Amino acid sequence: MRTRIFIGSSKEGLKEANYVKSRLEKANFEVFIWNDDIFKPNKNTLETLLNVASLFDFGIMIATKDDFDIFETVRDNVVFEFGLFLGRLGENRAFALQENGAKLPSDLLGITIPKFEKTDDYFSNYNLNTEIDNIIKIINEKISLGELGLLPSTVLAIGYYENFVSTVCDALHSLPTIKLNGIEYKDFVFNIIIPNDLDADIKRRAQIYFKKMDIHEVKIDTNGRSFPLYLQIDEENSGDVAVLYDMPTTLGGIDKAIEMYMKKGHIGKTSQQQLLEERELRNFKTTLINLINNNSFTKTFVKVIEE
Amino acid sequence: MRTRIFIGSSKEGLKEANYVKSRLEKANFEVFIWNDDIFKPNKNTLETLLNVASLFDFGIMIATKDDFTASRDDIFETVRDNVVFEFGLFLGRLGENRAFALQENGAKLPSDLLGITIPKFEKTDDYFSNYNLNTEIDNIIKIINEKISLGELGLLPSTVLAIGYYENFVSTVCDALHSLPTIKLNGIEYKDFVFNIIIPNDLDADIKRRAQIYFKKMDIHEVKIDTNGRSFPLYLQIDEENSGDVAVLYDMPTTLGGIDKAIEMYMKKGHIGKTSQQQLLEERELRNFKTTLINLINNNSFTKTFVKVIEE
Amino acid sequence: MRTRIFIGSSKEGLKEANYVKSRLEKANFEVFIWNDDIFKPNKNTLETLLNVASLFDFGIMIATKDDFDIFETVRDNVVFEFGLFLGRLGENRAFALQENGAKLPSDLLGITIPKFEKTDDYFSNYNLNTEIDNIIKIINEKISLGELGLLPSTVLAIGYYENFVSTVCDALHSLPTIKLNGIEYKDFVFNIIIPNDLDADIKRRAQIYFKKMDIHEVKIDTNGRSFPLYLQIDEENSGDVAVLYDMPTTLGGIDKAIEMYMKKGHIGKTSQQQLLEERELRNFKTTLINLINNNSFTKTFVKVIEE
Amino acid sequence: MRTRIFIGSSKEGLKEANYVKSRLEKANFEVFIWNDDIFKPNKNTLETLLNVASLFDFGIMIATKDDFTASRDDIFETVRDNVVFEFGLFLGRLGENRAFALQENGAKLPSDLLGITIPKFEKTDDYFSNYNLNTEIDNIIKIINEKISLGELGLLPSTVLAIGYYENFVSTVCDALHSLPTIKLNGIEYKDFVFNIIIPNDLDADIKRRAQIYFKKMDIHEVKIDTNGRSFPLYLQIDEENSGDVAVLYDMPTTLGGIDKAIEMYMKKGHIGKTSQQQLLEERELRNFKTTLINLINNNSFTKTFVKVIEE
Amino acid sequence: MRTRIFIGSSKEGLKEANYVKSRLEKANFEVFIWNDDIFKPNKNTLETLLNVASLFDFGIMIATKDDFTASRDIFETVRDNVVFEFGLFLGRLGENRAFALQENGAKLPSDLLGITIPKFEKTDDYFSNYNLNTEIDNIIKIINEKISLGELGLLPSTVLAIGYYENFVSTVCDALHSLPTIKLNGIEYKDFVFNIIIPNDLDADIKRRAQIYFKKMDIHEVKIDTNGRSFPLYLQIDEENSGDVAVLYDMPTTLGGIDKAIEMYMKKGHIGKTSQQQLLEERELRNFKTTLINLINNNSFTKTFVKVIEE
Ligand SMILES: Nc1nc2c(ncn2[C@@H]2O[C@@H]3COP(=O)(O)O[C@H]4[C@@H](O)[C@H](n5cnc6c(=O)[nH]c(N)nc65)O[C@@H]4COP(=O)(O)O[C@H]3[C@H]2O)c(=O)[nH]1
Ligand SMILES: Nc1nc2c(ncn2[C@@H]2O[C@@H]3COP(=O)(O)O[C@H]4[C@@H](O)[C@H](n5cnc6c(=O)[nH]c(N)nc65)O[C@@H]4COP(=O)(O)O[C@H]3[C@H]2O)c(=O)[nH]1
Ligand SMILES: [Ca+2]
Ligand SMILES: [Ca+2]
Ligand SMILES: [Ca+2]
Repeated sequence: MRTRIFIGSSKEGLKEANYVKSRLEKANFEVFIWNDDIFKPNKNTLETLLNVASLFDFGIMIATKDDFDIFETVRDNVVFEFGLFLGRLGENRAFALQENGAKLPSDLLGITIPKFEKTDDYFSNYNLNTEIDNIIKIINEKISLGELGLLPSTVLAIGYYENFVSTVCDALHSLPTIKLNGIEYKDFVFNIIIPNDLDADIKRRAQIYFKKMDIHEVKIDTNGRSFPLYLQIDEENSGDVAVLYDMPTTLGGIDKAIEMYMKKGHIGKTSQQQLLEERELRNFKTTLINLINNNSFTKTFVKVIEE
Repeated sequence: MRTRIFIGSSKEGLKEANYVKSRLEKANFEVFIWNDDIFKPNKNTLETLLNVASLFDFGIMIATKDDFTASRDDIFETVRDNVVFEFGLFLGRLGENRAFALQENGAKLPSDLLGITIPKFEKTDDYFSNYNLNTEIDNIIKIINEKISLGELGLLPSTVLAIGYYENFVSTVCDALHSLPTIKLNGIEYKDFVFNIIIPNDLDADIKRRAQIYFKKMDIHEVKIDTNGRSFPLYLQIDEENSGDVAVLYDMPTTLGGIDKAIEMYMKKGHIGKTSQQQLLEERELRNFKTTLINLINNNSFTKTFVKVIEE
Repeated sequence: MRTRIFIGSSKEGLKEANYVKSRLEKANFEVFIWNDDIFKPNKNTLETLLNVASLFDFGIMIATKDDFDIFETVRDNVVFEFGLFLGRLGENRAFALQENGAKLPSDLLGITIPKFEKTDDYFSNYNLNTEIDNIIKIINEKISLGELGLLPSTVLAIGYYENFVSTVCDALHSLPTIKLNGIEYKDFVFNIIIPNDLDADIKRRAQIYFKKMDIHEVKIDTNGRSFPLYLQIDEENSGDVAVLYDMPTTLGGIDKAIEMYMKKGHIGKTSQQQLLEERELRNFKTTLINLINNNSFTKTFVKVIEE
Repeated sequence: MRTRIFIGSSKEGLKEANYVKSRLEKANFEVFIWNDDIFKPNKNTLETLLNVASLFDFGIMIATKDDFTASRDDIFETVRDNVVFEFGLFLGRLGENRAFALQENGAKLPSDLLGITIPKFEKTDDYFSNYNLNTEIDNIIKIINEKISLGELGLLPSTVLAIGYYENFVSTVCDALHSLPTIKLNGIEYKDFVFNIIIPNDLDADIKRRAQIYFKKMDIHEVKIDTNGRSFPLYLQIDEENSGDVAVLYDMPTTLGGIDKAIEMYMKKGHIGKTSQQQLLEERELRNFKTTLINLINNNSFTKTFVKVIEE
Repeated sequence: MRTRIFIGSSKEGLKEANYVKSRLEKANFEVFIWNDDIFKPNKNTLETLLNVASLFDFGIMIATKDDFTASRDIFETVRDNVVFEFGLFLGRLGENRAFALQENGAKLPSDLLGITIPKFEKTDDYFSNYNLNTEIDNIIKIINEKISLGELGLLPSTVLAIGYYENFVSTVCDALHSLPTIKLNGIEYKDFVFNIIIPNDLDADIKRRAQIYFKKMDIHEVKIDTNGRSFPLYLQIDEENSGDVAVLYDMPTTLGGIDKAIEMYMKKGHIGKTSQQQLLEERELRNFKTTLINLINNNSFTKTFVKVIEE
């Protein structure tokens, strides 16, 4: 799916925030402003950058000279929200764009804060346009290399990859001929089923998906592990290439953790919980795809398939 | 081990931070201050928050009425802006569940900032008689001990790894062994079982290879357990010479390999050696995994007295 | 149905109670005052605040200076009735609105009691209107999230859901083709019939409802239980989608629970027993709907239909 | 087990509360006072009522002529309104059926507060000879024992769960088996049957999974029974090994899974561990479920000597 | 040994270079200036920066406001010579091993390809300038933090050390740690130590040198079976000086490959060794030893069990 970007700004900076959102939207991006219709339960602008700021891939903060409530000074509120945004989104996923006359620094912890002139027609300013273009270019290169972070879904994907997918690929590639359930195959494909959402238990969902698709079970012996690899094979749609299937079970762990940490004494899901679940699924899928594409033995033999 | 607490302050808050650190050490804690010898690579007092402030269990912010003025700090044009930005960065790095704040009277900070109470105390030379600061530190200690005793959880990679490992392997193994009228593993009958989970000392070696050589050195033999909670049998390791009356089972978690390689991929630049931040992150991940696993084990009647977490 | 809200007040707070009731009615709420025409058998304001106050979704208390009979002091009466209110409605279903200057603590066990100026034309006080708006917003938010309590109907709904409805949906979704009684279906819908009232035995009522509507019986084999799931299918109005029916049986248990609990030395039903019956039915329906809507395998496949 | 009684009082009524508690243990009761070491998370004596006072079978208050004055309490501006509000909260948590009250001479509380008798007793240093207080405690004990002996029930979730489970499964099973001239289950003839209901010790494990592993551990075989009281046959479990002359049937109620899940969703915040209030609530739910099931079994001729409730 | 640092400057700016060399020398560093007695065969400074500049761990370049005019030696303008030697220095030493120090008024940038070029004021007594002193201190701190983490580059000795480590030393340590008891040549040991013999120089064939070292020290061969390789690990054991802790020995053979490569690259029709060849050999040996030690110290199974010992 498209990359999610959060834009934080004060009440006076909605014009700049909307212009930046539109410009990013024309660049095939998903953009949410701090007062988006998603963040209605949030009371003020401070707690939306505390609760649902890290739930986005990147973030942009806009500073306004005029903005210089909770605190006793607008300057204090601006610097506090800047610090909170930078801490929540780190130094690799955070970007800043202060207007001309704003007296914030320009090299805060490795994050540049370019200055743009305050005008009325924003389809005229070369400086603001080129700064937004630089931000877009930086975001586009990070997504293509595969910048990683200690997110739980990223670690889950890395562990799942190295301990199951690479082992399966090595075991299948180390066979002079592929003999699965007594049937010979001249090639194989490894399909990883990623659930559309974390609204159901992963184990039962995987079991019922296998039952509905009528997928049998295979056992693969590997020298890279002390116990065999257990998989699922089609046996009906697989004529010449072995069609193997698997739904990751670590997703059960992330679902249980999200349920424990989010769910208070209520049954319904808050907006923050839903955003966190979608973010975890997106990072898991993206990290798994990036890990797959960077190995010669798993590149064209493993495909990530939606449920 | 002990609970690690990070204390952030300004250049003039060293007295307050040192007193708080000493009083916390009196309460069986492991306190680190922003100016400690661990954080030497951090050039200023702001990168020590962006880097290692989130690597501690809890954090305390001390604010004094000396940085709430208009002066120069070589980073922000005003020291007040610098201290407010530092407070915001601290809160963002540690969140609303692991951040505590102490301010002296006269500071312009709020008192109900995003669910974080910031009590005021009267500054004095002798802090052993300061009732206000002493009682606020007492409340901080009480809250920290309460959140450690329940099991307050947070989406850290190690916490999620421990939860997944527990739910998918440990509970399933305990249910499989408890659903047997007699425990017959490798053709030997046992009247009881104990499931030892071996946590590595560190993450400086590959977890799979380290577990394999640990099993070889201790001479532990593999077993297979059939379960109704999974589509394929659970594979474990049994001792078979020291397990005469009670079946002794061993397992080194493999998700620790995933977290180890993730940390290697993230923190390690083009250098062989490990930075202090990487070591702190690995220690925090390992400790959090062990603590979360212990908390999950102790909150289930089927695993409370049958699974023991043992250091390598 | 509309949310039921109870207003507790003394004899001199009647104008405030009527104003709040009118505002909540304009805010799409059902409001009953302590001296409503339904609370006629109740003698004083204390026994009606003990017996039928917990039978409403939420509650509002109003304090007045003039009240500062059963006790020897009116102030003692007011604080005692406030305590009884809090004990009946807990900390999540209780709200309070004291008039200006009232000396009640403002953080009584986590419940705020805002102060409003005592005027004559109640369509003028900004403070009272914004406090009522805040109360309405809080109530509306705690209904969209599914806030849950320890009511027997809620527990019955949770158990019924997780033990029957989720199992049935998982069993039906785990089928490569839907084959019920030898008829192939391309989809299915599960209809749960909730009785209009608890004035009849649930088992016999379900049987007669089925035999009027002419619904057959089916058996479904599931891996989530030790014995097969038994349902009811239409087979006449179901052409391509399997239309299933079921009346919950625990409703009989709760029905006879109220039957034995309400000291039935007579034949007719008192007002408290009746209002409790609709409260339990409403809570059961709401909890079941919230549980259904939060599972991907039951969301669009289960429908709660009135009898 | 024993009957739990909660005693609520002020900070100066500790002597009377201790005396009454001691007499109730002399009368075979399990009494907890608001200042006990179990109610530590409750910071004051007001949160002790709103949280755990409704988790006890019965409750008793002692009121003294020390807090019916005008003083400071840091919560209410006067101690008189504080004690009256505390009385009201206690009554609201416990109602008119499970609450008892005691006042000494000089207390301004009424004596017929909504059907709750509040007798007056004389304060003295040597309380073992106070005829009024001793006879009021005796009357309270008599009333409590009368309530326990009779099937006194309230709208608790566990009580409704037990009523539904009984009247929908146990009575139907007993009627189906008693309507058979001979008991033939799985092709084996028996001259009599016994139905054992397995109540788990605690709610720390999934009830369905725990029942399944218990059945596997005891090698228990499933049976199907046809009945005219329900549209589809009843499914039960039989031993087939120890049932030589009388058929033994085992069944762990599944609605206990419902109450366990409801308690987990309600009481558990973002923490792995269990609070004291949650543990007390789970114990109370299990006790009321077992008590209601036993009372319903004993209040029917077709189930009194044929169904037995046994712990796990 | 002490870290090697090269300072390049012009003839008219040798006083700043000498002061920087002395200041680094007081900081436990080995410093050579382009006009040192080692680089006599080199004709000019340009040839020195092309041949031996990369043979040092780090490099420092000094620019002054006296060779920036439109004067007249290899190029036409002394401006061109300065910018050319700066480019050659930065290319030879890369961006992780190059440092610059221009004087006040110099025209060079301050963020040239990631290499900061601080400006200092030119005086007569350099034990007075706070700016130059703090710039040299910053350079020293950067070099110190680089040497302690283990910054690595694609040098042949670094790659040789990495391959040798991960293919022999780690495998040997895992094989020995995966033994319930250590049984080498029929003798039981309760502990082991792995000694890696690094030759003092590359002036002799590594294979024959290792063989004669083993013969002189009377070290016997052992065979170790491992699950991390398809064929066993062959080592050497003392068997006389090892009573309770087994003492194992090995001289790396990849040093033979690096010695052969250096001999093939540098010898061009003579028997004696050029100073550049000697510097390259010392650099390769030092980087091999340092990389091996760094790799050893960052593994729990090899930290206290493997020691790097001089011949
Ligand atoms: N179909 C299939 N999928 C596989 C297999 N092995 C791994 N996976 C997938 O890879 C994920 C990560 O496995 P891990 O690193 O070994 O980390 C595992 C491991 O440490 C431990 N564990 C799980 N199963 C076993 C086992 O059978 N034996 C042992 N000794 N440990 C196990 O629990 C961790 C989390 O397990 P999961 O939730 O299951 O998540 C697993 C699972 O989704 C396999 O043989 N077949
Ligand atoms: N049409 C239909 N509805 C179903 C079926 N299974 C469950 N339900 C519905 O789900 C409700 C909750 O079931 P529970 O949690 O298992 O809790 C149940 C269970 O523990 C026990 N029970 C009931 N029937 C059986 C049975 O056939 N076998 C066994 N072993 N236990 C049963 O009595 C508890 C309360 O039973 P209920 O009042 O009936 O309420 C039941 C019933 O209305 C089914 O196969 N068909
Ligand atoms: Ca979920
Ligand atoms: Ca590592
Ligand atoms: Ca040579």
